[PDB]
This record gives sequence, structure tokens and C-alpha cells, in this order.
Amino acid sequence: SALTDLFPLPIVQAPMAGGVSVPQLAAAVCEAGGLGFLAAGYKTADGMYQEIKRLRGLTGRPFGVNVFMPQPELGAVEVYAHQLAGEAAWYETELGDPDGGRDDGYDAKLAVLLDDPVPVVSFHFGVPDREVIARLRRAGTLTLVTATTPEEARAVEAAGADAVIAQGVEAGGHQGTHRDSSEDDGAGIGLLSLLAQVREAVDIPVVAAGGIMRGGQIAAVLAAGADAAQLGTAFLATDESGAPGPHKRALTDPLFARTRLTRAFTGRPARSLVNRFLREHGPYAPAAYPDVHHLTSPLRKAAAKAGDAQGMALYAGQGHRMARELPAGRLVEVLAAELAEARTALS
Amino acid sequence: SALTDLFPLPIVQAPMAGGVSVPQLAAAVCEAGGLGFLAAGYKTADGMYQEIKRLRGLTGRPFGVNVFMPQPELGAVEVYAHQLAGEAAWYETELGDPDGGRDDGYDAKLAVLLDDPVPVVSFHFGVPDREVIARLRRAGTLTLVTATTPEEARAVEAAGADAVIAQGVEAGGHQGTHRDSSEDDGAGIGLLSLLAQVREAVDIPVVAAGGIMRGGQIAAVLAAGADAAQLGTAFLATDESGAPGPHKRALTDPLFARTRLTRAFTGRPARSLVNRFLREHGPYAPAAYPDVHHLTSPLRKAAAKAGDAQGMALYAGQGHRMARELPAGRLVEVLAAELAEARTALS
Ligand SMILES: Cc1cc2nc3c(=O)[nH]c(=O)nc-3n(C[C@H](O)[C@H](O)[C@H](O)COP(=O)(O)O)c2cc1C
Ligand SMILES: Cc1cc2nc3c(=O)[nH]c(=O)nc-3n(C[C@H](O)[C@H](O)[C@H](O)COP(=O)(O)O)c2cc1C
Repeated sequence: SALTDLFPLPIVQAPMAGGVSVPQLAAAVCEAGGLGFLAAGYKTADGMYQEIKRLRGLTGRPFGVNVFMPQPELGAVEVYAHQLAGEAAWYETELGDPDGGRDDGYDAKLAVLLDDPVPVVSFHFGVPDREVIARLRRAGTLTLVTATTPEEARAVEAAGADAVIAQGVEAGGHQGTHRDSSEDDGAGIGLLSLLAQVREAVDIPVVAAGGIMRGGQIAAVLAAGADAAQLGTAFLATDESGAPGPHKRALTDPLFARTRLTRAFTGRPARSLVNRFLREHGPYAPAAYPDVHHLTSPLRKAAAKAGDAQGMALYAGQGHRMARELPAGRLVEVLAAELAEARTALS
Repeated sequence: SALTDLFPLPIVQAPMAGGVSVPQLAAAVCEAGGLGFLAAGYKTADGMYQEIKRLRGLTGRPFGVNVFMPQPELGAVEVYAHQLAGEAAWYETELGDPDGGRDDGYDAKLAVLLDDPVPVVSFHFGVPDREVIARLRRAGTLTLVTATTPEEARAVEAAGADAVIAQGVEAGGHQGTHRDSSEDDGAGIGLLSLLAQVREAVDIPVVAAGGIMRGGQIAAVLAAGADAAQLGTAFLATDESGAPGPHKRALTDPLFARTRLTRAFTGRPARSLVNRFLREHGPYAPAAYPDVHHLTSPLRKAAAKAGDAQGMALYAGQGHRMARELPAGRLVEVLAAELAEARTALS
């Protein structure tokens, strides 16, 4: 409730890196009664700060900022790089440096978030030290962390976080596993099942994420114990979304009818529409994040520049085909109406 | 509604072959207001008939009977059989004949179901010819068919079935795919997402299946458009369930903390608790059903006889750890109370 008391509708716009969730998206969601989110992933502490300032100028409503947890360091990357030689030659460029930073400006970003507190902060790819959570709490910032299993959820709670984001296997983008291993492959838990398990494993509020595209699904997760629903793909296709045109188009394109979890683009499991890049490199992508992400960055930028969807990281949840293209503000009101209608029906 | 009008509670006990859903289980579910189910899979038309008679003597309430669709015929089986040589030697037996029937007494079973109509009949592993559905309808029998994608659901509707069972990836036992192929691997759709897609693809009632263990999850699927919820694993652990003791125990045993889809036991994707047999033969199991099932039958019977869970097909959904051991009748009333409580909360 401490979370749901911040905004009127149980709808959260998921932070989406790669220039997807720009300030204008968050603002439209915020102004419509939902919780807009900025994505600090892959940006510099300064870049993130500029968006925060920008957004404050667009809305006075509560919003969130998401940060990536630093990843532990460490021949597999060399082999994969070799297999990408053809991609480099084709897009006429060179692979990025796989040994770049792995902290993603964590320290600097926390410094910014503590020096000028924002309403909400979420973390992905792990759990912050409980000291980070305590300091943010004292600053008046609510904290959220993603969990993909009841065990990870317990870790989130034990750290003192205000709420846990239960991200099911249907979710688009990166799976928020706290540690990536070949064992996670084929072990993903369906949201409806994960939510029930998490709801019984912890006592803190739960935000449900994964495949939510309609108001009735929001009603569904609330009925199963969630305090709110977090939607990424549904907002990815809205007008304020900064996602590339080829990306927004792929979502409802019959030729991109299926999605699959893959490490091809970044070295960590992420759900993307199946395309050429995924089919050819998916089976061989090693578990090396963010090493692989650095490596393929030039390839993806080149592909995007050319408008070639077959070479881009088309992150999307299993509900992508139900995506709707319209202002984010209108999407929220539509979702709200569907929610109301579903509530009424269930009574 | 034609379906939900047959019984008071939106709860369906999934048919479970292998001696799991015996007449006493179905009866307890029926008498508690739900829809009990008998499983005709792997049985003879006569065997199925005896259970039908038995059940009628235990309850006058509506119940269902499930039948397997005949599978198309067709060196991979020879290789797998070779890899099982050690299992045969250990359990001191011989592998079964992989070239046994593939129809599973379909014709004879339909003859029985048409000569002495039952309230409900469901089909698994495909869609019956529309003539079979029409004749059963004329006999006064409602028909259900499982679908794992919006496309399969459309096929179910086009065939004239009364309702489609949307079985999500979390479901225990066999995935009801109409055709099995290596491509289905890693393509499973989370129930919450599948349900929304199916609800919008067809106009007939939808029965949601997969990972449902609590009343709140039943409320969740109803809110998302389902007319009822079908539960297998939840009833697998009840006292009336005929599942082996080692099987019921594994469900909540920490040593069997995870489930995975595998072809190891039958040649078709089925979700089972991870065990020795699965770890060793899963990666090599070919797509050959029911050939592989015939082949491993002696191995599984021997394992069950010895009470060795590591060599049994421990079918179970991702919610297995939430299984409760008590009379099926009491489980239904508990689920009903949880459902009511969830409805109230959502209002
Ligand atoms: C475009 C793409 C980018 C994403 N980027 C982030 C991110 O930067 N940080 C994060 O915590 N989650 C990210 N997510 C995951 C979302 O938080 C959420 O779990 C997911 O979008 C839920 O599924 P649908 O996408 O709602 O099915 C991303 C998802 C997609 C769709
Ligand atoms: C013990 C085991 C045996 C099953 N046998 C059958 C069967 O014979 N016919 C059928 O249509 N479905 C069968 N199912 C699948 C169920 O119809 C249902 O989809 C599944 O149980 C739903 O998941 P939970 O098991 O509810 O998570 C079986 C499932 C399990 C648990």
C-alpha cells in the first residue's frame, strides 16, 4: 500500500533501457494515474540525472528510476566474438570491447539518487546491500527489486526492500535473475504460478510482471495477491515510447509471431521476438553479461540505423501481438476501463 | 455457461492417466460441486467402461471422461532404446515394444461413449474430426479440447467443440500440443498470457489449466476471461488420488524442488519433477510418442514397484510445492473459500 498510495491506478510502466522509456513516456503514464519509470541501464550517472530533471519538469506526480546491479567479472567470449565476425563485416564495423565496465555506473548513480531523492527506485539483476536500501528509505525513496523465484523474493524481503517485482517467464526483455547460470534455462516460472508462490513466501507488497497487455490480466494478478501490475511491452508500442520504428512494427508483424529467451544479444537470458540474429547466434551465446552486450552493441546500432529488424534486439513479452499503438495516456485509461469491467464481471 | 451450468463451482479436476484419477477421486470432486474426471488414456475401451460404471454408482452428478487422440505412425527410437539398456539391466527387465498401437483404442472408446453417453468428454493431443464432435453433441455430451496456443484454440472452435482448455506452460503432465516438434521446445506460453490470447481468438468458453493450486488463482483466471479452472497437481496429492506414494511425496520434497518439460518418459513433452531418469535421458529423448512411452513402461513400473522416485515419471505442474494432502472433497471446499475470499478482496 505504501507503494499503491503514491498513485491511483495499480499500473506501473516498466523501465525499459535502450532509449525506450524516455521522460515523455514516464510523464504520460504518471499524468494518467500510473507510475512512470525511467531506465538508468547502460546510461551514465549524468545521463540518468538529465532525464530525472527533464521528467520533473513534465510532471509533479511520483515516478521511478531503475538501476542495474553491478555484475561479477568473468575464453567463451572470444569464441562468440569469432562467430560474429561475419556480422561485423556485414554491418561494416567492429565488435565492441567485451571487457568494458560491469558496474554500469552504480556508485555514481546511487550518489545522484541519494543526493536528490526520487519517489521510487527499482533494481534489476540482483539485490542491493541492505545498507543501500536503508539509506534510500531514510531519504524517503521506496525500493523495489525483481525476483523470478520464491527464493529470490525472500532475499529481496530480507534486504528490507519495500516491495518485490515478481517477473514471470512471459516477461519481455531481461529475466531479473539474481545470478545467471545454464540451469535457469528451461526453468522459468509462469507468472500466475510465480505470483502465488511469492505471495506466500514474503509479506511485502508484490508487483506482478510478465505478459500483461489487458486490463483483465491486471485484475487477474490483483486477485492472485499482487498490489499492482508492471507492463513493459504494452507501453513499448505507445507513441511516447522511444523504441525504434522497426521494433514497434515487429510486435504485431506475423513474420515475428514468436518470442524466445536468448543470450545472443547480451550474454544474459532476455526474451526477444525470434529473428535472424537470434536463430543464428542464440544456440551459441555464452553466459557473459554485460560482456556480450558490449560486444554486440555496434552490430545492433548498425542494424537499427539500417532499419533491419532481423539484426536488432527485439525485446518483447509473450503478449506482444496484443500491443496497441496510441498515446501512453490513452493506453492507461483503456487499461483502467478494462480493469473496472473485469472487476465488475468477477462480481 | 452450458458447461458451468452442469456444476456449481468453476473447478474441474483434470483427468490424470496412470491410475491417478480413479473413480473415487472423480466422485469426491463431483459431490463437492466440482467436475470430476476419469482418464481413459492408456486404458482399453473396456477398462474405461468399467470406471464409468463404477463412478455412476458413486455419484449422480456430472463428470467427464478424457481420451487421447490417435497419433501418426513414425532409427531414433533404436538409439534411445540402446541408451536405456542400463536401465533395463538395473530394473532387471526388458524395454517394451515401441511399435505397439498408436490409436489408444480411440474407435472402441468412442463407440462406448456414444452408446452410453457421459456428461462431458475432453480430448488431448489434438482435435477430433468435426463429425465426432457433432455426434457427441447430438448424444447430449459436451465436448472439450486442449489448446496451447491461440492457433490451436481456433482449430478447436472451428471443429465445433463446446469449450477449449487453455493449457499453459506451467501445467503438469503432457502438453496438449496438437502436433509435437522440436520447435515447441522453449516456446511454451505462460497461462496468464495464453488465456488472454485465447479469449480474444475464440468465442467459446475457456477452461484455464496450469499451475492452479489456490482459490485466488482460480479467481485470477476467471477475471482474465476463463469460465472455469482445471487443476491436476492440486488433486494429485489428495487422498482419493491413486498416484503412487513416492509420487505424492515428491511433490513437496525439497530434493525435487524443480520441474522441467521432457520427452524422456514418453517421447512427447511432459512436465515432471526433475529426477535421475530425467537428468540422464532427457537431453536425448527423441520425439516419438507413444513409442517411447511403450518403451519405458516396464522401467517405470519396476521403479514404482521398488518405490524409487528417481526412476518414475513424476508429472507435476510448477505449483507442486503448494500441494495439500487431504480428501479431495475438503480440497474443493478450501479452494472455494479461497476463491470467495479473493473475489471479495477484488471488490
Ligand atoms: C524493451 C524491453 C526493455 C526492458 N528494460 C528493462 C530495464 O532496463 N530494467 C528492468 O528492470 N526491466 C526491464 N525490462 C523488463 C520489464 O521490467 C518487465 O519485466 C517486462 O517488460 C514485463 O513483460 P511485458 O514486457 O510486460 O510482457 C524490459 C523489457 C523490455 C520489454
Ligand atoms: C499426473 C499427471 C497426469 C495427467 N494426465 C492427463 C491425461 O491423461 N489427459 C489429459 O488431458 N491431461 C492430463 N494431465 C494434464 C492436465 O489436464 C492439466 O493440464 C494439468 O494437470 C494442469 O496443471 P496442474 O497440473 O494443474 O499444474 C495430467 C497432468 C498430470 C499432473
